[PDB]
Amino acid sequence: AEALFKEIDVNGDGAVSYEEVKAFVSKKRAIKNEQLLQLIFKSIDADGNGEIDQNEFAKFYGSIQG
Amino acid sequence: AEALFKEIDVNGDGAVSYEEVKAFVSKKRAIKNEQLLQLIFKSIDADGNGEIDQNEFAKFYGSIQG
Amino acid sequence: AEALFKEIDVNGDGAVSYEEVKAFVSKKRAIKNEQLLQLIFKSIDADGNGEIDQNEFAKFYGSIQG
Ligand SMILES: [Ca+2]
Ligand SMILES: [Ca+2]
Ligand SMILES: [Ca+2]
Ligand SMILES: [Ca+2]
Ligand SMILES: [Ca+2]
Ligand SMILES: [Ca+2]
Repeated sequence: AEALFKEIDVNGDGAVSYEEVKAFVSKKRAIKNEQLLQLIFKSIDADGNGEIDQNEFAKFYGSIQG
Repeated sequence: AEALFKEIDVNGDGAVSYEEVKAFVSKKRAIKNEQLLQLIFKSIDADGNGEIDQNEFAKFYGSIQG
Repeated sequence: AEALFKEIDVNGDGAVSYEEVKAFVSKKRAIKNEQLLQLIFKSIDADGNGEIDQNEFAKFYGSIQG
């Protein structure tokens, strides 16, 4: 894997160190968490204005079905 | 959900933003972790004085059965 | 459990407090995470020089089989 090795190899010296594997696994996890939250947000925000009003919020709930 | 929408809507402007959903999911998780730990503590602290002595600690263990 | 109670009982007063149980569960988790990451690192670092070169990295990948 090429851009992947370069992405992990942050100081660009050809070697992936322990710190770098650790910083990588760490940010990979953070990114995955954001994407899921955003996707959940976007799905509740039915009109896409970027905020959830009490109505959008109301549909979503109901022993959650919405 | 009413007090719930108000609880998430922290700056009180009627709209639940992404930051607020994120701060909410975050503190909800923190609270759930505390409650479980405390419940586990309270259960080991057999006399409720608020500290676990070596005896209370001893029963609890035993390839944990106590 | 003896060294274990002493390990958790950080200020050495004979009683394991809530803070101490919480600090303990916390560092236990951190240690377990490190050990797994290191073991995964060590396994990719096929020659043990302490860094993963593109070759060691390449074997490891392949719809990961290596
Ligand atoms: Ca590097
Ligand atoms: Ca909206
Ligand atoms: Ca708001
Ligand atoms: Ca006690
Ligand atoms: Ca103590
Ligand atoms: Ca190596």
